[PDB]
Amino acid sequence: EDWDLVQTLGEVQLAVNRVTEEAVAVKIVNIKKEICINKMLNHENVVKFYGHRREIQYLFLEYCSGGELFDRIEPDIGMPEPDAQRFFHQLMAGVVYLHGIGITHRDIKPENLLLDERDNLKISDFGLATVFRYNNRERLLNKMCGTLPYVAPELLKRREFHAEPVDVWSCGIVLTAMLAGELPWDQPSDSCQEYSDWKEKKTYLNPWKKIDSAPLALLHKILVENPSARITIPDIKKDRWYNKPLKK
Ligand SMILES: N#Cc1cnc(Nc2cc(NCC3CCNCC3)ncn2)cn1
Ligand SMILES: N#Cc1cnc(Nc2cc(NCC3CCNCC3)ncn2)cn1
Repeated sequence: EDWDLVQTLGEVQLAVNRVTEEAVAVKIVNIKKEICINKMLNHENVVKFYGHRREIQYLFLEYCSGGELFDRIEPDIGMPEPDAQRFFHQLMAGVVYLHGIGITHRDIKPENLLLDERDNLKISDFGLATVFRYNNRERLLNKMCGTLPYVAPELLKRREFHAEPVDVWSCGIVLTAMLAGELPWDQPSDSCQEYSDWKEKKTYLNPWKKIDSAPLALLHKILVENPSARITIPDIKKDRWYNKPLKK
């Protein structure tokens, strides 16, 4: 029952059980909603929730000893393509799970993708998450949420938008970062030159130039401005690169 707070992780601290030496990440601090959503979650690519205690609120979450995805990405380089595909497969498994229970994360980015001791990816931090489907009825979102370089263009231009294509978009930005070690634009607006260049298909420029034609073809289907025309996850699962055997 007793835990030693060993060190700050980033507040979030590492706790180690006095008896078992099992480790847990303790988050100290909307929060009521974060707990409610966490209580719903159980999937191998989602950070585990062990429970909470009110004292200051404590959330007891999975300690992922492999660190954050951010740290497997070499600036301006990315990571080996087979590694990126594996992480991407795991990301999709996690997102499919969340969307299946009607939850959208709304802030997918490498800082929120942690790695366990076997480098299995875990989606982390449900502080911005919300319900988008309940009793089989979808509700459109309208709140501004996320992180600009990862946010889908419809959030900036539309009053309401579907939740699922927004998470799909951010996963595409994550994939870009894994494959090129750089983010494509400050934000997806017409005022953003890099974004305009993408819309005009200038893929001879960075970061696209660094990306092989197969994963780039997938990115062409994900980073589509019209969310209604944007590829869905069941179709990502049928993508050629997605299903390409890769070996380091
Ligand atoms: N600090 C602190 C703290 C952490 N977990 C608490 N409750 C738990 C903890 C827990 N941990 C079990 C796993 C077992 C495998 N290794 C990581 C921990 N399972 C269920 N409830 C209570 N207080
Ligand atoms: N919300 C939330 C959350 C934060 N850290 C968790 N576990 C960690 C966290 C960690 N480093 C601190 C994180 C690193 C990513 N940005 C937020 C703080 N290292 C190992 N395991 C689990 N859930």
